[PDB]
Amino acid sequence: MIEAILFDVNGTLAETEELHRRAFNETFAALGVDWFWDREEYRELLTTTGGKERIARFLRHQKGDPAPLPIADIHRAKTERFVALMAEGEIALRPGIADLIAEAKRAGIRLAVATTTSLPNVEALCRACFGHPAREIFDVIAAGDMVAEKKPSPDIYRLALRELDVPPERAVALEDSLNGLRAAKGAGLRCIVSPGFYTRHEEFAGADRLLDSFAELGGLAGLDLT
Ligand SMILES: O=C(COP(=O)(O)O)[C@@H](O)[C@H](O)COP(=O)(O)O
Ligand SMILES: [Mg+2]
Repeated sequence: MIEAILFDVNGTLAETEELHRRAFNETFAALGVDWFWDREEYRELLTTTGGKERIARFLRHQKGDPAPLPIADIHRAKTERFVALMAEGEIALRPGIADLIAEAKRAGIRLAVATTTSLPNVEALCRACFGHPAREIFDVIAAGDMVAEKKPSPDIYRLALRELDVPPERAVALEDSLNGLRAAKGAGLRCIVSPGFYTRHEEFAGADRLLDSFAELGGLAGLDLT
């Protein structure tokens, strides 16, 4: 029925994108460039997953300061800032997530992360939100540049499934975004979508369930869809 649950990270485990946006903007300020992404701009840029990819897209169009460093270096600084901001301890898990995970663990169900985000962010979020290193919560962590093409490419889900050794028909993905749903479906997975601030405007055609809150699953029971 379900032998594994695969979780997206940003927008799914926790509402994190405003902290990402802060970490980007503060990094840009610290580099002495005039770049600044407000919510309207960030909503658009969020359709490109991966922070390096997002910076690259922004730089193709923007008419402010030229990049002073390679994008990888800008993004590495932004990651360090995000890890630091996460440690402060303001971020909570989305409703239903903590209970679902604890319930899955009691039931012996294997858990993965499949995310476009940088690996240190996963670690930082798990310390802050669960109080544990990521590998104590998730049996498999597929993140960041572990694949060459990010969501909507299914590669990150295919990596996670290969490491889980669970066929997709015995697993399910939880996502918040359209590119996430596309990726999970591309790996042959049932996908439960609950959007947030930045993704509620999207069309979720093909989602197995579209929910206002992951608490609406009622835990493990709600996962085993047709
Ligand atoms: O598109 C993304 C969504 O992550 P998820 O797949 O977990 O929803 C990421 O790029 C984050 O916006 C920022 O994280 P990085 O800057 O580390 O890429
Ligand atoms: Mg997400």
